[PDB]
Amino acid sequence: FSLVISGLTTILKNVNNMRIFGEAAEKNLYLSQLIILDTLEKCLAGQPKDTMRLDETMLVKQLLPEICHFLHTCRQHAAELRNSASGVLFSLSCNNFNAVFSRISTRLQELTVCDNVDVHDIELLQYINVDCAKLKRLLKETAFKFKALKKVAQLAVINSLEKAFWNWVENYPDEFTKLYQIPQTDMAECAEKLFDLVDGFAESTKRKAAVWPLQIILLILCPEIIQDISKDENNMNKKLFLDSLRKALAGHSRQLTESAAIACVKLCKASTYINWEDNSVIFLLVQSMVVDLKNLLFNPSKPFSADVDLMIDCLVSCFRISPHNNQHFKICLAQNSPSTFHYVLVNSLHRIITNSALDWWPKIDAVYCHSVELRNMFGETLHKAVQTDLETRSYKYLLLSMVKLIHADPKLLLCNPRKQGPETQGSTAELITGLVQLVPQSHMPEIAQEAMEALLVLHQLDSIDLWNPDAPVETFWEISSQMLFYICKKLTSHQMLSSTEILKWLREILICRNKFLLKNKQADRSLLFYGVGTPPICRQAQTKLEVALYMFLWNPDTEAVLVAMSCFRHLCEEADIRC
Repeated sequence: FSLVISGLTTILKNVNNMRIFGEAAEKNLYLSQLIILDTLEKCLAGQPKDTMRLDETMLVKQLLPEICHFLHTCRQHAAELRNSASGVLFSLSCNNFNAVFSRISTRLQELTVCDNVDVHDIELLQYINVDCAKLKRLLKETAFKFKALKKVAQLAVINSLEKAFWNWVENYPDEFTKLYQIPQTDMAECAEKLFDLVDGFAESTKRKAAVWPLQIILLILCPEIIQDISKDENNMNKKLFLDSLRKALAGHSRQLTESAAIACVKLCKASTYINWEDNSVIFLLVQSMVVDLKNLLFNPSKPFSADVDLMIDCLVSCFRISPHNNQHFKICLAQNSPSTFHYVLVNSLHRIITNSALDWWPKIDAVYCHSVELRNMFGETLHKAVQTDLETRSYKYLLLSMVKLIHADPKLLLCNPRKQGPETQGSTAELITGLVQLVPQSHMPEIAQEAMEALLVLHQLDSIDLWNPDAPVETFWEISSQMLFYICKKLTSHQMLSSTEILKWLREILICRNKFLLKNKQADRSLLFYGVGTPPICRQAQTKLEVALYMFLWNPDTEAVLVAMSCFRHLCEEADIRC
């Protein structure tokens, strides 16, 4: 506990207090500090809250210049260090929240009386873990210090508060619904005071646009007030603010419309976070501007505003609230739709499959109705990089996105019932063949690695069974033989600049093939008639396998010999299993 924290803090301070005059020294320190921060964050997460590390106030004060040794001034390794420090501070807030809040309050009080920048050490609430009572207390402090503060300080507090509320929603997606279930008078009063303070800063279009993202959130924080606005003099400012948005959202300037669209997307995200069963007219309020948002973002002729993130967020929110209303997705599944539309749709589907709370949020289902078209688009892509510059870069990124999608879920594209005869060459087999051809491609290595790991992911027996409902074993063996042919010809061609990784993944593929063969043999002894007795394709595939393996022992590298010997052991294992 305390001793480990002290040692880690001393090590981190020594690392931060360095020189790194040379070139490789900075790169080495970038990894060293990242590893140290990861270890510290893991240690803090493991340490129970019952430790009560209030005695670590000195350690927290040291970490203020140590954990924020690079985020104090806040001027790629910097991004990784920032992420590590954010995680560390989030872990700290679980136990030493009081010291962090005291430091934040002291910094705010000092900066109010105090000109380049002073939000540093005062915007620490940005990465601080939030709680309902903690959020209410911070709102009270903001109410008590907003007026007698600089405009820059007020804007910094607003920016910290918006994503602090986002953090509270994400970490605690139960108190947010609790507020709309059981009202809290203190939170409502704090939200009203914050709204009044924000309405104090409504200088011009820029200031109003900046306030709108917070103003919408604060309005959401008051359910009863929002309900009453539709039907008082005290509510005149909120009705005026909403009206403004509607029009700025009605396209009648550009900056105001963009800010209003961002605020309405945040509204949609909050409504998704809001109770689906208990709409409380929040869903209706969102739907009042969902049509305008659809006409803004999802109009092909109308250019977007940045665009990808907002489009994905809006699509995810629309799917969450209305899974059946898949008209926008259907519009994105159009040839005339831009490649950006396809990229946004792919990202939306991935994040549906990726991390998401198991709330009223719909699952990956109800998206298989468009699986045929989904594979139609990536077939239309046909890997134009191997089959002006901006289009090629967009296509390559879109290829990487679909590969990551397949990583997340194979079942999205595996719905291929047409694979009966010659149509199999335009089916699951075509998908696997196209995925394989990416590996030898030297134009882009990251896509090769991603598609390679995707082939590994689809090669497990669970993904194997989702290929041919009639005779999965025969089609599996045939396609595996085809890809083994291609890989062996590529390897014997001796143009594999990354031959080490290729050999490793080939070992994995062989291991999975032998595991599936053992599973089939235990299921059915007799495969036997498809490569064990043109000659059988499996025999030729094994011949290519052993030829390439014999080539590997001759490779002038060093780690490849071990790979080839492990592959020899696995070939012996599969030969034993087949008998």
